[PDB]
Amino acid sequence: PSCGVTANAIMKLFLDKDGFSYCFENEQTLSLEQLQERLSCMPECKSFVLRVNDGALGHAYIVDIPKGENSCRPAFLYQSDLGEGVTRKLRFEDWMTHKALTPILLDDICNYFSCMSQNKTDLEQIATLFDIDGNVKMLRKENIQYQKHDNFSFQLFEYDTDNIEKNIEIIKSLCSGAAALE
Amino acid sequence: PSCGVTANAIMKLFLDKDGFSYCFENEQTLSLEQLQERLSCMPECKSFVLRVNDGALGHAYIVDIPKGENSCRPAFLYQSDLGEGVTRKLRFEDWMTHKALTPILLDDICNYFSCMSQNKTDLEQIATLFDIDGNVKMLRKENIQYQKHDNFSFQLFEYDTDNIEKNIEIIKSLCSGAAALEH
Repeated sequence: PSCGVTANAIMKLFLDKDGFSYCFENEQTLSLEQLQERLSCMPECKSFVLRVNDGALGHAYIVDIPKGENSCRPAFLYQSDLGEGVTRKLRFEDWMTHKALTPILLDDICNYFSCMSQNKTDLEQIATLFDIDGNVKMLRKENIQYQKHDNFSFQLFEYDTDNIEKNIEIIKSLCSGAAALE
Repeated sequence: PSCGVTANAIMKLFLDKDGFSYCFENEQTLSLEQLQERLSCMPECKSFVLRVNDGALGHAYIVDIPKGENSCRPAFLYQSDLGEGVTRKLRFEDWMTHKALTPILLDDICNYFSCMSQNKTDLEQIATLFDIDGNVKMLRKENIQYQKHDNFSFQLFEYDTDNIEKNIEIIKSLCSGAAALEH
């Protein structure tokens, strides 16, 4: 599956419940400026999931912001990659059994959004966040797609830890049977 | 999960795509009479998934109708069951790795709908369709909840085989990384 497909499916795991089904194309989007305003007012006692549509990098991914303190607020990054953009091909299983397990600082990925929105990023910043080995040599600057405005689009939702737990239980219960299905 | 949660998740696997997300509570529903009309004119060149809310049996489940001719048209039945009612406890994994991979006749499950809607319980019929072993002794006829009308509610959708394939790949991928999604 593509990075966008993986991202959409993760959103559904966090958000789907009786009476609401997440559908990427139908949900409300935020600009970077609007996002920055929401993140500045985020309470410590709520958890959020952020879907990132990264048009420069060529890639969609998820930032999970658990409940936490606003000083050095942690986050987790979830992604897969077909390897057609700046970053290399990356299987979800591989990302999620290695680098995804270590928290990052929300400020660091937000600094990336700010820099890349102005074409002011650098490969070391990109590799540190997105490459499984932090290896700058695996990036292809020649595959960047910068456009003066609107490089990024975002979707930001509050989530409940009970709901992602339940949805993961559901998909686990289907996995073996589904594979058999044709 | 409950039978209904399993059913709804299976509908999402068949149907979800860019610009469409299945949501059980908001979908259109068919009566049995409506479904019987639709089946009479169902295109042979298309595949369909049918979500069944079976009030009398007290159970929900999926009937997969692939492309095929309307004479003895094949179908597949997918289900789980917590075992509180007529039929016994059944894990989706167990059903799907045993009885589910053998096709059934669409006409046989349709005959069942017709019989149950008229309160003509046939325990052998129910075991043959729904029990992993086909064992009538495992059923509890006492737990049938026949009502005078509106026993059944259905949802019927066309599906594309490319989409179910893509969604199964996604679910297997997600399961492989699931430990990292919770903190």
